[PDB]
Parts: sequence; structure tokens; C-alpha cells
Amino acid sequence: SDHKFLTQAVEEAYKGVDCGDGGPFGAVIVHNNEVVASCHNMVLKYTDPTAHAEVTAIREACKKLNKIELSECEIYASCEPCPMCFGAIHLSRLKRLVYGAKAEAAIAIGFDDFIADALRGTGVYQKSSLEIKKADGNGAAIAEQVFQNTKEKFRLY
Amino acid sequence: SDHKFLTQAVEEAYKGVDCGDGGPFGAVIVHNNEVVASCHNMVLKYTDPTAHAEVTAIREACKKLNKIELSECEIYASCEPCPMCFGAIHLSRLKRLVYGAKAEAAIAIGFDDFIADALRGTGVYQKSSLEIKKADGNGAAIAEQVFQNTKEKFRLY
Ligand SMILES: CO[C@@H]1[C@H](O)[C@@H](CO)O[C@H]1n1cnc2c(=O)[nH]c(=O)[nH]c21
Ligand SMILES: CO[C@@H]1[C@H](O)[C@@H](CO)O[C@H]1n1cnc2c(=O)[nH]c(=O)[nH]c21
Ligand code: NA
Ligand SMILES: [Zn+2]
Ligand SMILES: [Zn+2]
Repeated sequence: SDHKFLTQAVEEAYKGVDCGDGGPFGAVIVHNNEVVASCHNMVLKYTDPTAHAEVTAIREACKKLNKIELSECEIYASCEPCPMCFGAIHLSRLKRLVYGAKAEAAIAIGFDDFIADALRGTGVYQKSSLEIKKADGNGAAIAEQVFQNTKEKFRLY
Repeated sequence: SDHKFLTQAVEEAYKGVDCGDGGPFGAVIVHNNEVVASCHNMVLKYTDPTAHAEVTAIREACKKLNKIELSECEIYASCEPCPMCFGAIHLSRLKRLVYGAKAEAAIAIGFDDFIADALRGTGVYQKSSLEIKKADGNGAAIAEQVFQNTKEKFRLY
């Protein structure tokens, strides 16, 4: 299950950067193995710097389920969510987060050094008790290669 | 000019609570004394937990200026922005943030303890660069009074 949905997020990243919607980032929100939302970064398409893949997926899933909490759903991110996106995941009350690549893989291709303290447990004020799983092995390697692969295909933002 | 725009953000908070759009939070984005956006929390109206006042103001200002960065603009928040909102403020490259009430004022009336380390200067992985001003005197009094005046005028989220 984890491998399938992380793969779907990676494919969303590739698709979004291929059609010019935004950067190579994907996010899939799932409710008991039923995909509620499958989105990618829409910053360029929407002219919205908040339209990251995770925030877009949360918005879509919440309007689809007609409620502002997703306590029965889990989110799969192709890359480690940024501070804004992790805050949005916290506010969404999503019960589990699985992400593929570490943020350093995205920083390596010139992206801003923007890492969520609450995700890595390095904060004084912001804490998290959300279940967080960093993928390993297969899906992790594939997700880390995304930034070196999608790199001549978009301009940084 | 700070007091005027902070008071406008507080007025937005009151209006949003009256409308039932969301909670008592407002945000005003300006460009050299010209209001670019004036928003309040729209979580209940939009069925969107990311639709905080600050995120909504950022979206609307970026739509108005036809770009994803607001380096020439400043933001006034009625209350101390949450981690998600401070991350959005960082991504939007706003040059200055002026906030009225400390987050403890919102916590005292039933909101979650959800405080941004980067705003208070305790961040390790996330480090802010923008100028930050906490309101004093009459602006602080107004922004703090917002939560005492709106208690049980809205549904908590
Ligand atoms: C990586 O890095 C980067 C930098 O820092 C900035 C840019 O501007 O942000 C980030 N990003 C982007 N895109 C995205 C999504 O989609 N999601 C999330 O989470 N994040 C993100
Ligand atoms: C304060 O407290 C609270 C809790 O914690 C959570 C909820 O759930 O968040 C927060 N909030 C709300 N609303 C809002 C806006 O509008 N803006 C911002 O910033 N923030 C916010
Ligand atoms: Na408005
Ligand atoms: Zn993000
Ligand atoms: Zn917020």
C-alpha cells in the first residue's frame, strides 16, 4: 500500500512538472486505501505560492469529503513537506504522513533551504505527535532521483 | 500607518466572525500604503483548513499583482501567524510582518497551541529573514480584545 501511493505521488510530481503546473512535487491523500485526492504542485498554474502539492491535495480532499478534518485519511508526499505544508498537514488532522525523498534532495537542485522544524523534532514551540514515516529502499530511491530527473524541465521558484 | 492597517485586519476578523466565514482572524497586505488585499479566516466558508486569514490574503494579493512573490508588500495580521501561515509568508517573500496579538490570546479562548518557532526566533531548520513587529499599546489592546469579544460567537476549528 505504502509503495503504491508513494509511487502515485512520484508520478504526480513528474506529470505536474511535465505539463508546467509547477515543481516536481506530488501528494496523494488516501482514505482506507481509497484515493481521495491526487495532486501536484500548482504554484505556476495558479499563480499561488501556497499551492504546493500537499496543500492542493488537502484542499481537494476536504472539499470532496465536505469537512475540514481528515483524521481518517493519510497523506503520501513525494518529497519531505515544507514548514507551510507540514503546518497544513497538522491543521488538517491527517493521521499519518509518508514521504519519499528528504528535503536535501530538493535543495540540491537549487531549491530554498526551507525545512520544517516540527517534522524533524527540532522545535521549542511547535511539536507534532503525527505518525511520520520516511520511506526506505525502492520508493525512496525513486523519489530521490526525481529532482535530478525533472531538473532541466522547469525553472525554480 | 501601522495602526491603521492593523486595525483593518482586526475589523476583518470581526467581520469574518459575524459572517460565519471562520474564526476571529484577519490579514491585510499593503504595497506602500495601498491595500492590496484585505481578508479574514475562511475555513468554514471554503471548507478548507488551509484558508487562514494570512494564506487567503497571500492568495488574493498574488492574484491581484499577477505574480507569486510579494517582495514589495507588507502584511498585517490581527493575531500572531501560525506555523503554516508563517511558512506561507516566507514563501511569498513579503518584506515585513506586523502582528497584533500574541498566539496565547487565541489559545486562551480554546484554539490549539500551534506556534511558529521561526517567528519567535527559536527555529533551527527554518530561519526567518523578514522584519517582524509585534504591536504595542492601542493596537495590542485592540488585537487582544478581539478574542474576548468574539468568545462563543463562532464555531471552533
Ligand atoms: C523544496 O523546497 C522548496 C523551496 O524551499 C521552496 C520553493 O519556493 O518551497 C519548497 N517547495 C517547492 N514546491 C514545494 C511543494 O510542492 N511541496 C512542499 O512541501 N514544498 C515545496
Ligand atoms: C490560533 O490558533 C489556531 C489553532 O491553533 C489552530 C486552529 O485549528 O490555528 C490557529 N488558527 C486558527 N485560525 C487561524 C488564522 O486565521 N490564521 C492563523 O495564522 N492561525 C489560525
Ligand atoms: Na476582502
Ligand atoms: Zn510545502
Ligand atoms: Zn495560520
